[PDB]
Amino acid sequence: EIRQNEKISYRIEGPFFIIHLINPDNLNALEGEDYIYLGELLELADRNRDVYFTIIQSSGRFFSSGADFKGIAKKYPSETSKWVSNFVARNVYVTDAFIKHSKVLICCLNGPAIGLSAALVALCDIVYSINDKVYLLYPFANLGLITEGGTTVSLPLKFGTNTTYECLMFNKPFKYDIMCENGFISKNFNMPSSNAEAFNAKVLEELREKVKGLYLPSCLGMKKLLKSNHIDAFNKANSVEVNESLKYWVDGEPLKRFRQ
Amino acid sequence: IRQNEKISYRIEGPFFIIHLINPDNLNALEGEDYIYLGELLELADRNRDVYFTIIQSSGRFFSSGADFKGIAYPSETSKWVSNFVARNVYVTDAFIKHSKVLICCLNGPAIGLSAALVALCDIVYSINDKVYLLYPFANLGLITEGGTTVSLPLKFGTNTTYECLMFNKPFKYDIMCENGFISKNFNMPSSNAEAFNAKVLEELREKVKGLYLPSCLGMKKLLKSNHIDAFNKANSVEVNESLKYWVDGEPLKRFRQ
Amino acid sequence: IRQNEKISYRIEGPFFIIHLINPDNLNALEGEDYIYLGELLELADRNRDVYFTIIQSSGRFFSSGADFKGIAKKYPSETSKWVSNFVARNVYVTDAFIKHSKVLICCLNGPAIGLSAALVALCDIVYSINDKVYLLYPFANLGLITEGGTTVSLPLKFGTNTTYECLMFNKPFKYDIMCENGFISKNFNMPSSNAEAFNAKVLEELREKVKGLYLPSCLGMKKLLKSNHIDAFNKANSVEVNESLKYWVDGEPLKRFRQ
Amino acid sequence: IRQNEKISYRIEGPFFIIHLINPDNLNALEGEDYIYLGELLELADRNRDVYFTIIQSSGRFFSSGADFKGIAKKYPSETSKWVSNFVARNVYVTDAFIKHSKVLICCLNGPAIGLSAALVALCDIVYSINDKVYLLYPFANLGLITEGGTTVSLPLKFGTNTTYECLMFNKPFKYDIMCENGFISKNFNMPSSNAEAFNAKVLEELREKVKGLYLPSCLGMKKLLKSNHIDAFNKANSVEVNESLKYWVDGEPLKRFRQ
Amino acid sequence: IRQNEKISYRIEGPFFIIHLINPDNLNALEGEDYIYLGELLELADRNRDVYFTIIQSSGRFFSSGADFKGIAYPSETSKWVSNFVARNVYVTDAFIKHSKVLICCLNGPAIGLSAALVALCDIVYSINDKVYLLYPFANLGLITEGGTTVSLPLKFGTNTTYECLMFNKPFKYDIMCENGFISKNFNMPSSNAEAFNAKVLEELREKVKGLYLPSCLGMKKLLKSNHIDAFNKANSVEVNESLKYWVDGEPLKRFRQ
Amino acid sequence: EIRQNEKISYRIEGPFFIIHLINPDNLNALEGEDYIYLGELLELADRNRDVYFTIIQSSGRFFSSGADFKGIAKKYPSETSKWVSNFVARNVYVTDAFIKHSKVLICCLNGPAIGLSAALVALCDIVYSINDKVYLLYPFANLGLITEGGTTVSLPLKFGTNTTYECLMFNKPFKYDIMCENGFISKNFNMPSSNAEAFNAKVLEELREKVKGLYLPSCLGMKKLLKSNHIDAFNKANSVEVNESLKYWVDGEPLKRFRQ
Repeated sequence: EIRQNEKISYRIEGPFFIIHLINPDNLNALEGEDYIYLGELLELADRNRDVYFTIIQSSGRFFSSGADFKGIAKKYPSETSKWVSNFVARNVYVTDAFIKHSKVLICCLNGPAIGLSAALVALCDIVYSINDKVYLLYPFANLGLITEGGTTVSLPLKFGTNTTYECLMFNKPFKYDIMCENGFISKNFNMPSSNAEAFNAKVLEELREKVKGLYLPSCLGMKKLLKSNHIDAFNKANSVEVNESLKYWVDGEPLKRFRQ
Repeated sequence: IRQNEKISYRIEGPFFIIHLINPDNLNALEGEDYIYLGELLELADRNRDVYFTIIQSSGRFFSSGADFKGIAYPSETSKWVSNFVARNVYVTDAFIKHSKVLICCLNGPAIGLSAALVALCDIVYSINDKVYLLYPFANLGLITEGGTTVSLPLKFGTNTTYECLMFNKPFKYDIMCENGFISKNFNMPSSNAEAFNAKVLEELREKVKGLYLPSCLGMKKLLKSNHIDAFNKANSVEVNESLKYWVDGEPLKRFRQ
Repeated sequence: IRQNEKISYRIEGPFFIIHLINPDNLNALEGEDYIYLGELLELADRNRDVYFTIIQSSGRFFSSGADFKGIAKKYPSETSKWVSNFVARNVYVTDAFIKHSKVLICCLNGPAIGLSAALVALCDIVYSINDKVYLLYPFANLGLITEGGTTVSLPLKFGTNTTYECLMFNKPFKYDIMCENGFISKNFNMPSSNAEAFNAKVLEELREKVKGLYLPSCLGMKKLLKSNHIDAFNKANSVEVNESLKYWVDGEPLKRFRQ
Repeated sequence: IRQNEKISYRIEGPFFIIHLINPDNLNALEGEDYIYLGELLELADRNRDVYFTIIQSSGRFFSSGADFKGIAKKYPSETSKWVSNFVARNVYVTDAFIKHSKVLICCLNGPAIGLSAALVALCDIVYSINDKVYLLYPFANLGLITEGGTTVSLPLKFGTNTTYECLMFNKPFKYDIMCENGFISKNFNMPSSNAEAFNAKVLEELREKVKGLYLPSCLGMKKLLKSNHIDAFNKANSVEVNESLKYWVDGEPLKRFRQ
Repeated sequence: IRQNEKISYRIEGPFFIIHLINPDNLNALEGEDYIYLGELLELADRNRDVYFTIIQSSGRFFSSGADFKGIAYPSETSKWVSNFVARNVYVTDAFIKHSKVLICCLNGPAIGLSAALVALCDIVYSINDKVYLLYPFANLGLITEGGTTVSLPLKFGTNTTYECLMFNKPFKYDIMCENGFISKNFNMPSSNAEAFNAKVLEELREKVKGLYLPSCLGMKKLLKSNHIDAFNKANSVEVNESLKYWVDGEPLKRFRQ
Repeated sequence: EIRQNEKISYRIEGPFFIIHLINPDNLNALEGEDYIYLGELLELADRNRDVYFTIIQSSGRFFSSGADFKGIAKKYPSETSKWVSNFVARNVYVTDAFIKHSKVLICCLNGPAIGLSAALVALCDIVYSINDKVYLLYPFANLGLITEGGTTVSLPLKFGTNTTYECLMFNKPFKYDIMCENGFISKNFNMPSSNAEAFNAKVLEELREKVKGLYLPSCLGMKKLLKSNHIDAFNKANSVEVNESLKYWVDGEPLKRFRQ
């Protein structure tokens, strides 16, 4: 059991724990407490012995525009204490929830993902794309921030070092063609951007077919070994990322910038 | 040094050539054939005249993997330690540590542990674009073997590996090419593996001309150090974590049909 | 810093631009030129106004690698000689690239070979003048082994199997292999008769691209990115340089370097 | 920086001295006091005249650890509450110690417990007032797990087997165990009725010891020394803080923290 | 779950107690007894009521190590893969990964692989100051086993380990104490291991009172991560590198006398 | 075969390759080319299949006072190039020779060792002491230098972190009692400091006894595995140590200091 969140729902169908970002009018921008909620959902899926796959789906034309900076603009003895509680807290927690998750984590990329939300996409085990207009953007250089959500590790791992530097240093998207050239996307469904619902249903339909005859505990057993390849690097990066970001918040540059 | 009717070998100058020669059973290998492969690699590795170890096969498959017939002691655990754990840790280690340049001539699909050994090779040449690697662990009620925990993400990427391993889908030729797994496709007919094998060796004889072969080995020694610890770690964990699967009985139940 | 006739530098805003300016000799570099490169990187790294270190070259080659004439040219042993002439300089220049905190951009106006190609592979971003560029690491044909962190950089940036094919058989990492691995961030598709025009267009484009950005974020992100492989590079540097010694002392490279 | 009534600081030459000044409460620290400590370390770290960061305390205890009253005291879930109150502050203060570039010296005027004892174990050098000092990590009796990098620091500085005996059974790392592991560089053998005299004698002795030394060498050496375990500490920090959450959310610690 | 006349076990509250009960042969263990030990640890590890796994022995020795009698297949390599490699990778892994707090009651000397298992325990209590650990690998024509590559430098220091291992010298009680290997010496007579074993359990029952036992396991989970990769790497390398020693024949030649 | 060096001799007796520092009048201070010679001797011992132990012995009352700074005080386009050739070169080479050596490396500590020479002592597998007056001093803080010869790794490994900081930061010796409390010394022979010859002979005498009945290839096989524990850390530290020392040499502080 868990509280309700009006921007994120979940349901369980057979071996699938399905998380749904359901705030398309605001491009599924997420506040700090929504990221914590996501982490709590993962931890709930992780403790459910009937669950073998955790599927993250979204709504409308964006997967997620990233952190809601209306919530950032909105009691603390210092700026450091403020950002330790408001930024360090939620980033380190949600990122860890994704890094350690034992169930097969699948992202249905119905549209672009930005920032911390795009970082979480990059931590999923498998990504399916609605169409060739999807992209990931990590706009840290334009926001006055640094890598978040384990992207220090995930982006070189999944897109290559040089590509990662070009994208991160100059605030350029990891476009669909770059995703495909790195095998980031396992299947493109080539559906119109206006029907994330049909896309989400189609992915689930195919997953139900693909799991037939499989010994699902083998999936988890394999994931347990595969995770060990980079678990340490991800855990190292998580604490360093959140702590090194603090000087950027406390300097004030990100507030000054994402005001406009 | 002992004889094996399913696997031969010969030495031609700096090449130690291993040949899987049981095409009628798609070069399926029993436990003791995997051990023999390990012994052959270890033999090639002690030979100071050998710089390249080339694994070639026969017929339409490179190898269909572990022989299900050979699959079918005071406990179940003891039995599987002797039968599975022993053979897998040994052969996998022989490949991981091999100091000579290890080349696979992929004359057809490779499955399971055999496909794992293909992924541990340094260089892979394909006969044609119909080759594939399949790691059917999820379908067999098993987990990663032969260092695939490390080798598959390394050589195919993490996401691609999950899609293939979680859903028992092949690493097809196109995915091999997109990841540079294959260094040359020879585009030869599958009806003649022998001609493919001869052509690869002909090409290799030409490519080695004028090179300082000790440099090849010196370079490999350093290159190997990139992932040696990860492979060694993966080897002991893979073999020990598979035990619960064998003991549970699920693979045997599935292996019959 | 001293002047070097073969390598210039200048600062344009946040950019520290190194320019190999010996096109007549395909920008082949002697030991002291590599040290000089290391010294420039270290100077760039201490300049708080610099955020990007851009390495550019001249003519039809980026660099043909180590100058063979310099190798042919007061030591009590062969070991002592090569510790001084090879080990010293490789370990220093490689370290300078590995640790550099500024964003390192290579403008590849043509082929790079050997240690120079190793340095290209240690850069963070690479732009190509056209599709005739390649990298060649001819260690097997020279009687040497991996240099300049290629032990780590080549598998990292080109894949393990591709790296073996190329290194074991002295084959180039051609443009298509570079593109298939995302090694080149942009190909400018300009004539190789005007490296200078290429060099200027890269800088024009970079001036455009940095606009609006918080440049300290670039360095903050690089600081974290560097931590992925820093240990592997440092360990590789030490081992490459020392393990190469037996090749030099045996004499095979010198026997080959004049054929 | 803001003033804190429980923690002062000052700079004497190359020394940045932090002083816990709440002896009446055995220098128990609330969440915001740990953050404040982190902030002081970070300030010390940015001061180019500082080479040593000296942490001193007052009275008969170094610190009794986290203030229980503060723990007993606007969140949509228990998880959100503890991410904010525990995870945030532990991950921040631990990181501040782990990364600190200045030589970190603890003047142990008495026992340290819990997170405070974890911070003592992250210091580079520890001096004891007398042989009655101990460190206690009471996590097993509080329903918690390792904090403040003790996952790494305790096996590193006390040995694996000793660490298990102490952590598993809630037993102190006593003075004799500290001495047997070289944890204490000097015991001053002074009365515990005058932490202040102890604190002053340490600083007197340090003024003596730094004379003649090239202080940038100290930091250069620490930079390299830190690289031995930096990855392990950073990875431990992340995991300790997140894995502790289930203990807080289950409620066992709160059930125990008022008995 | 099967019975073993040389090793019993019982569960008392949160303690899973293993008892070596063949004091007449100094608790020498054959290959299948090492496997049984592994199975017992794995059994204790699945038991949610168990927080501590306590290994106790009998008589004057904890264990004299591998049974030389049990020491005395298409090749030598295959034989030693099945007989040595299999058992060693398995038992060593069972100790390395064990999630419960692992306590050894050292009632006397431990030798060889048994001494290696003592070094993998989390906490060690000694009966008296005459206990020692001996790793006689150099004398037997073998190399490190049971993760001692890692455990001995970790727990005794690097230099001390070289002196002992290179020259076949015991890790005596004084060296154990100087390195904090022993958490308590009970100073009881060697003529009564049973009374020592009972006293340790009595003390442990008292020490656990009022503790949150899940914290013990949570802490161990994190602590284990410090060296888990090194131990796993060491396990596969140790077993595979010993093979050449067994195959050469030197250990057998020496084991007879 | 190898050139002669008037300050360092060697001989082979059975399985022992014995290196002898034989310049007691100058406390076995070593110049750059002498450190290279030491490295070459190790590499020679390493290629000799009859050799299983490499024993380093010295002469007089000091094992070695460290680097000869008459040779440092005594053609290059820059200060950097000078020190790359004169310092970086020899340190990286000799340190590597010790780190990778496959034979059991035993140091007979006949007296104090200082600086790079003391670093090499700390890289040996086994150390025997003549008496309780031996010490190791790493005077880098007083010389204006940093850790050398893998001491970044070896000193925390063999003496503990905290002890190492106290000694290195304040230029204090690792005295005999500290060595013993860390099991650094395997045996103290308790002989007068005036007879390093009798000490050196006694160690060899005991080693000849101790090796009897051993399968010597087992010693090397075990060392091969044991080395793998820290080999990467040592190799990482070697390149970083030599490169980070450069700024100290080029700044000039060490020349200014060890002038006096």
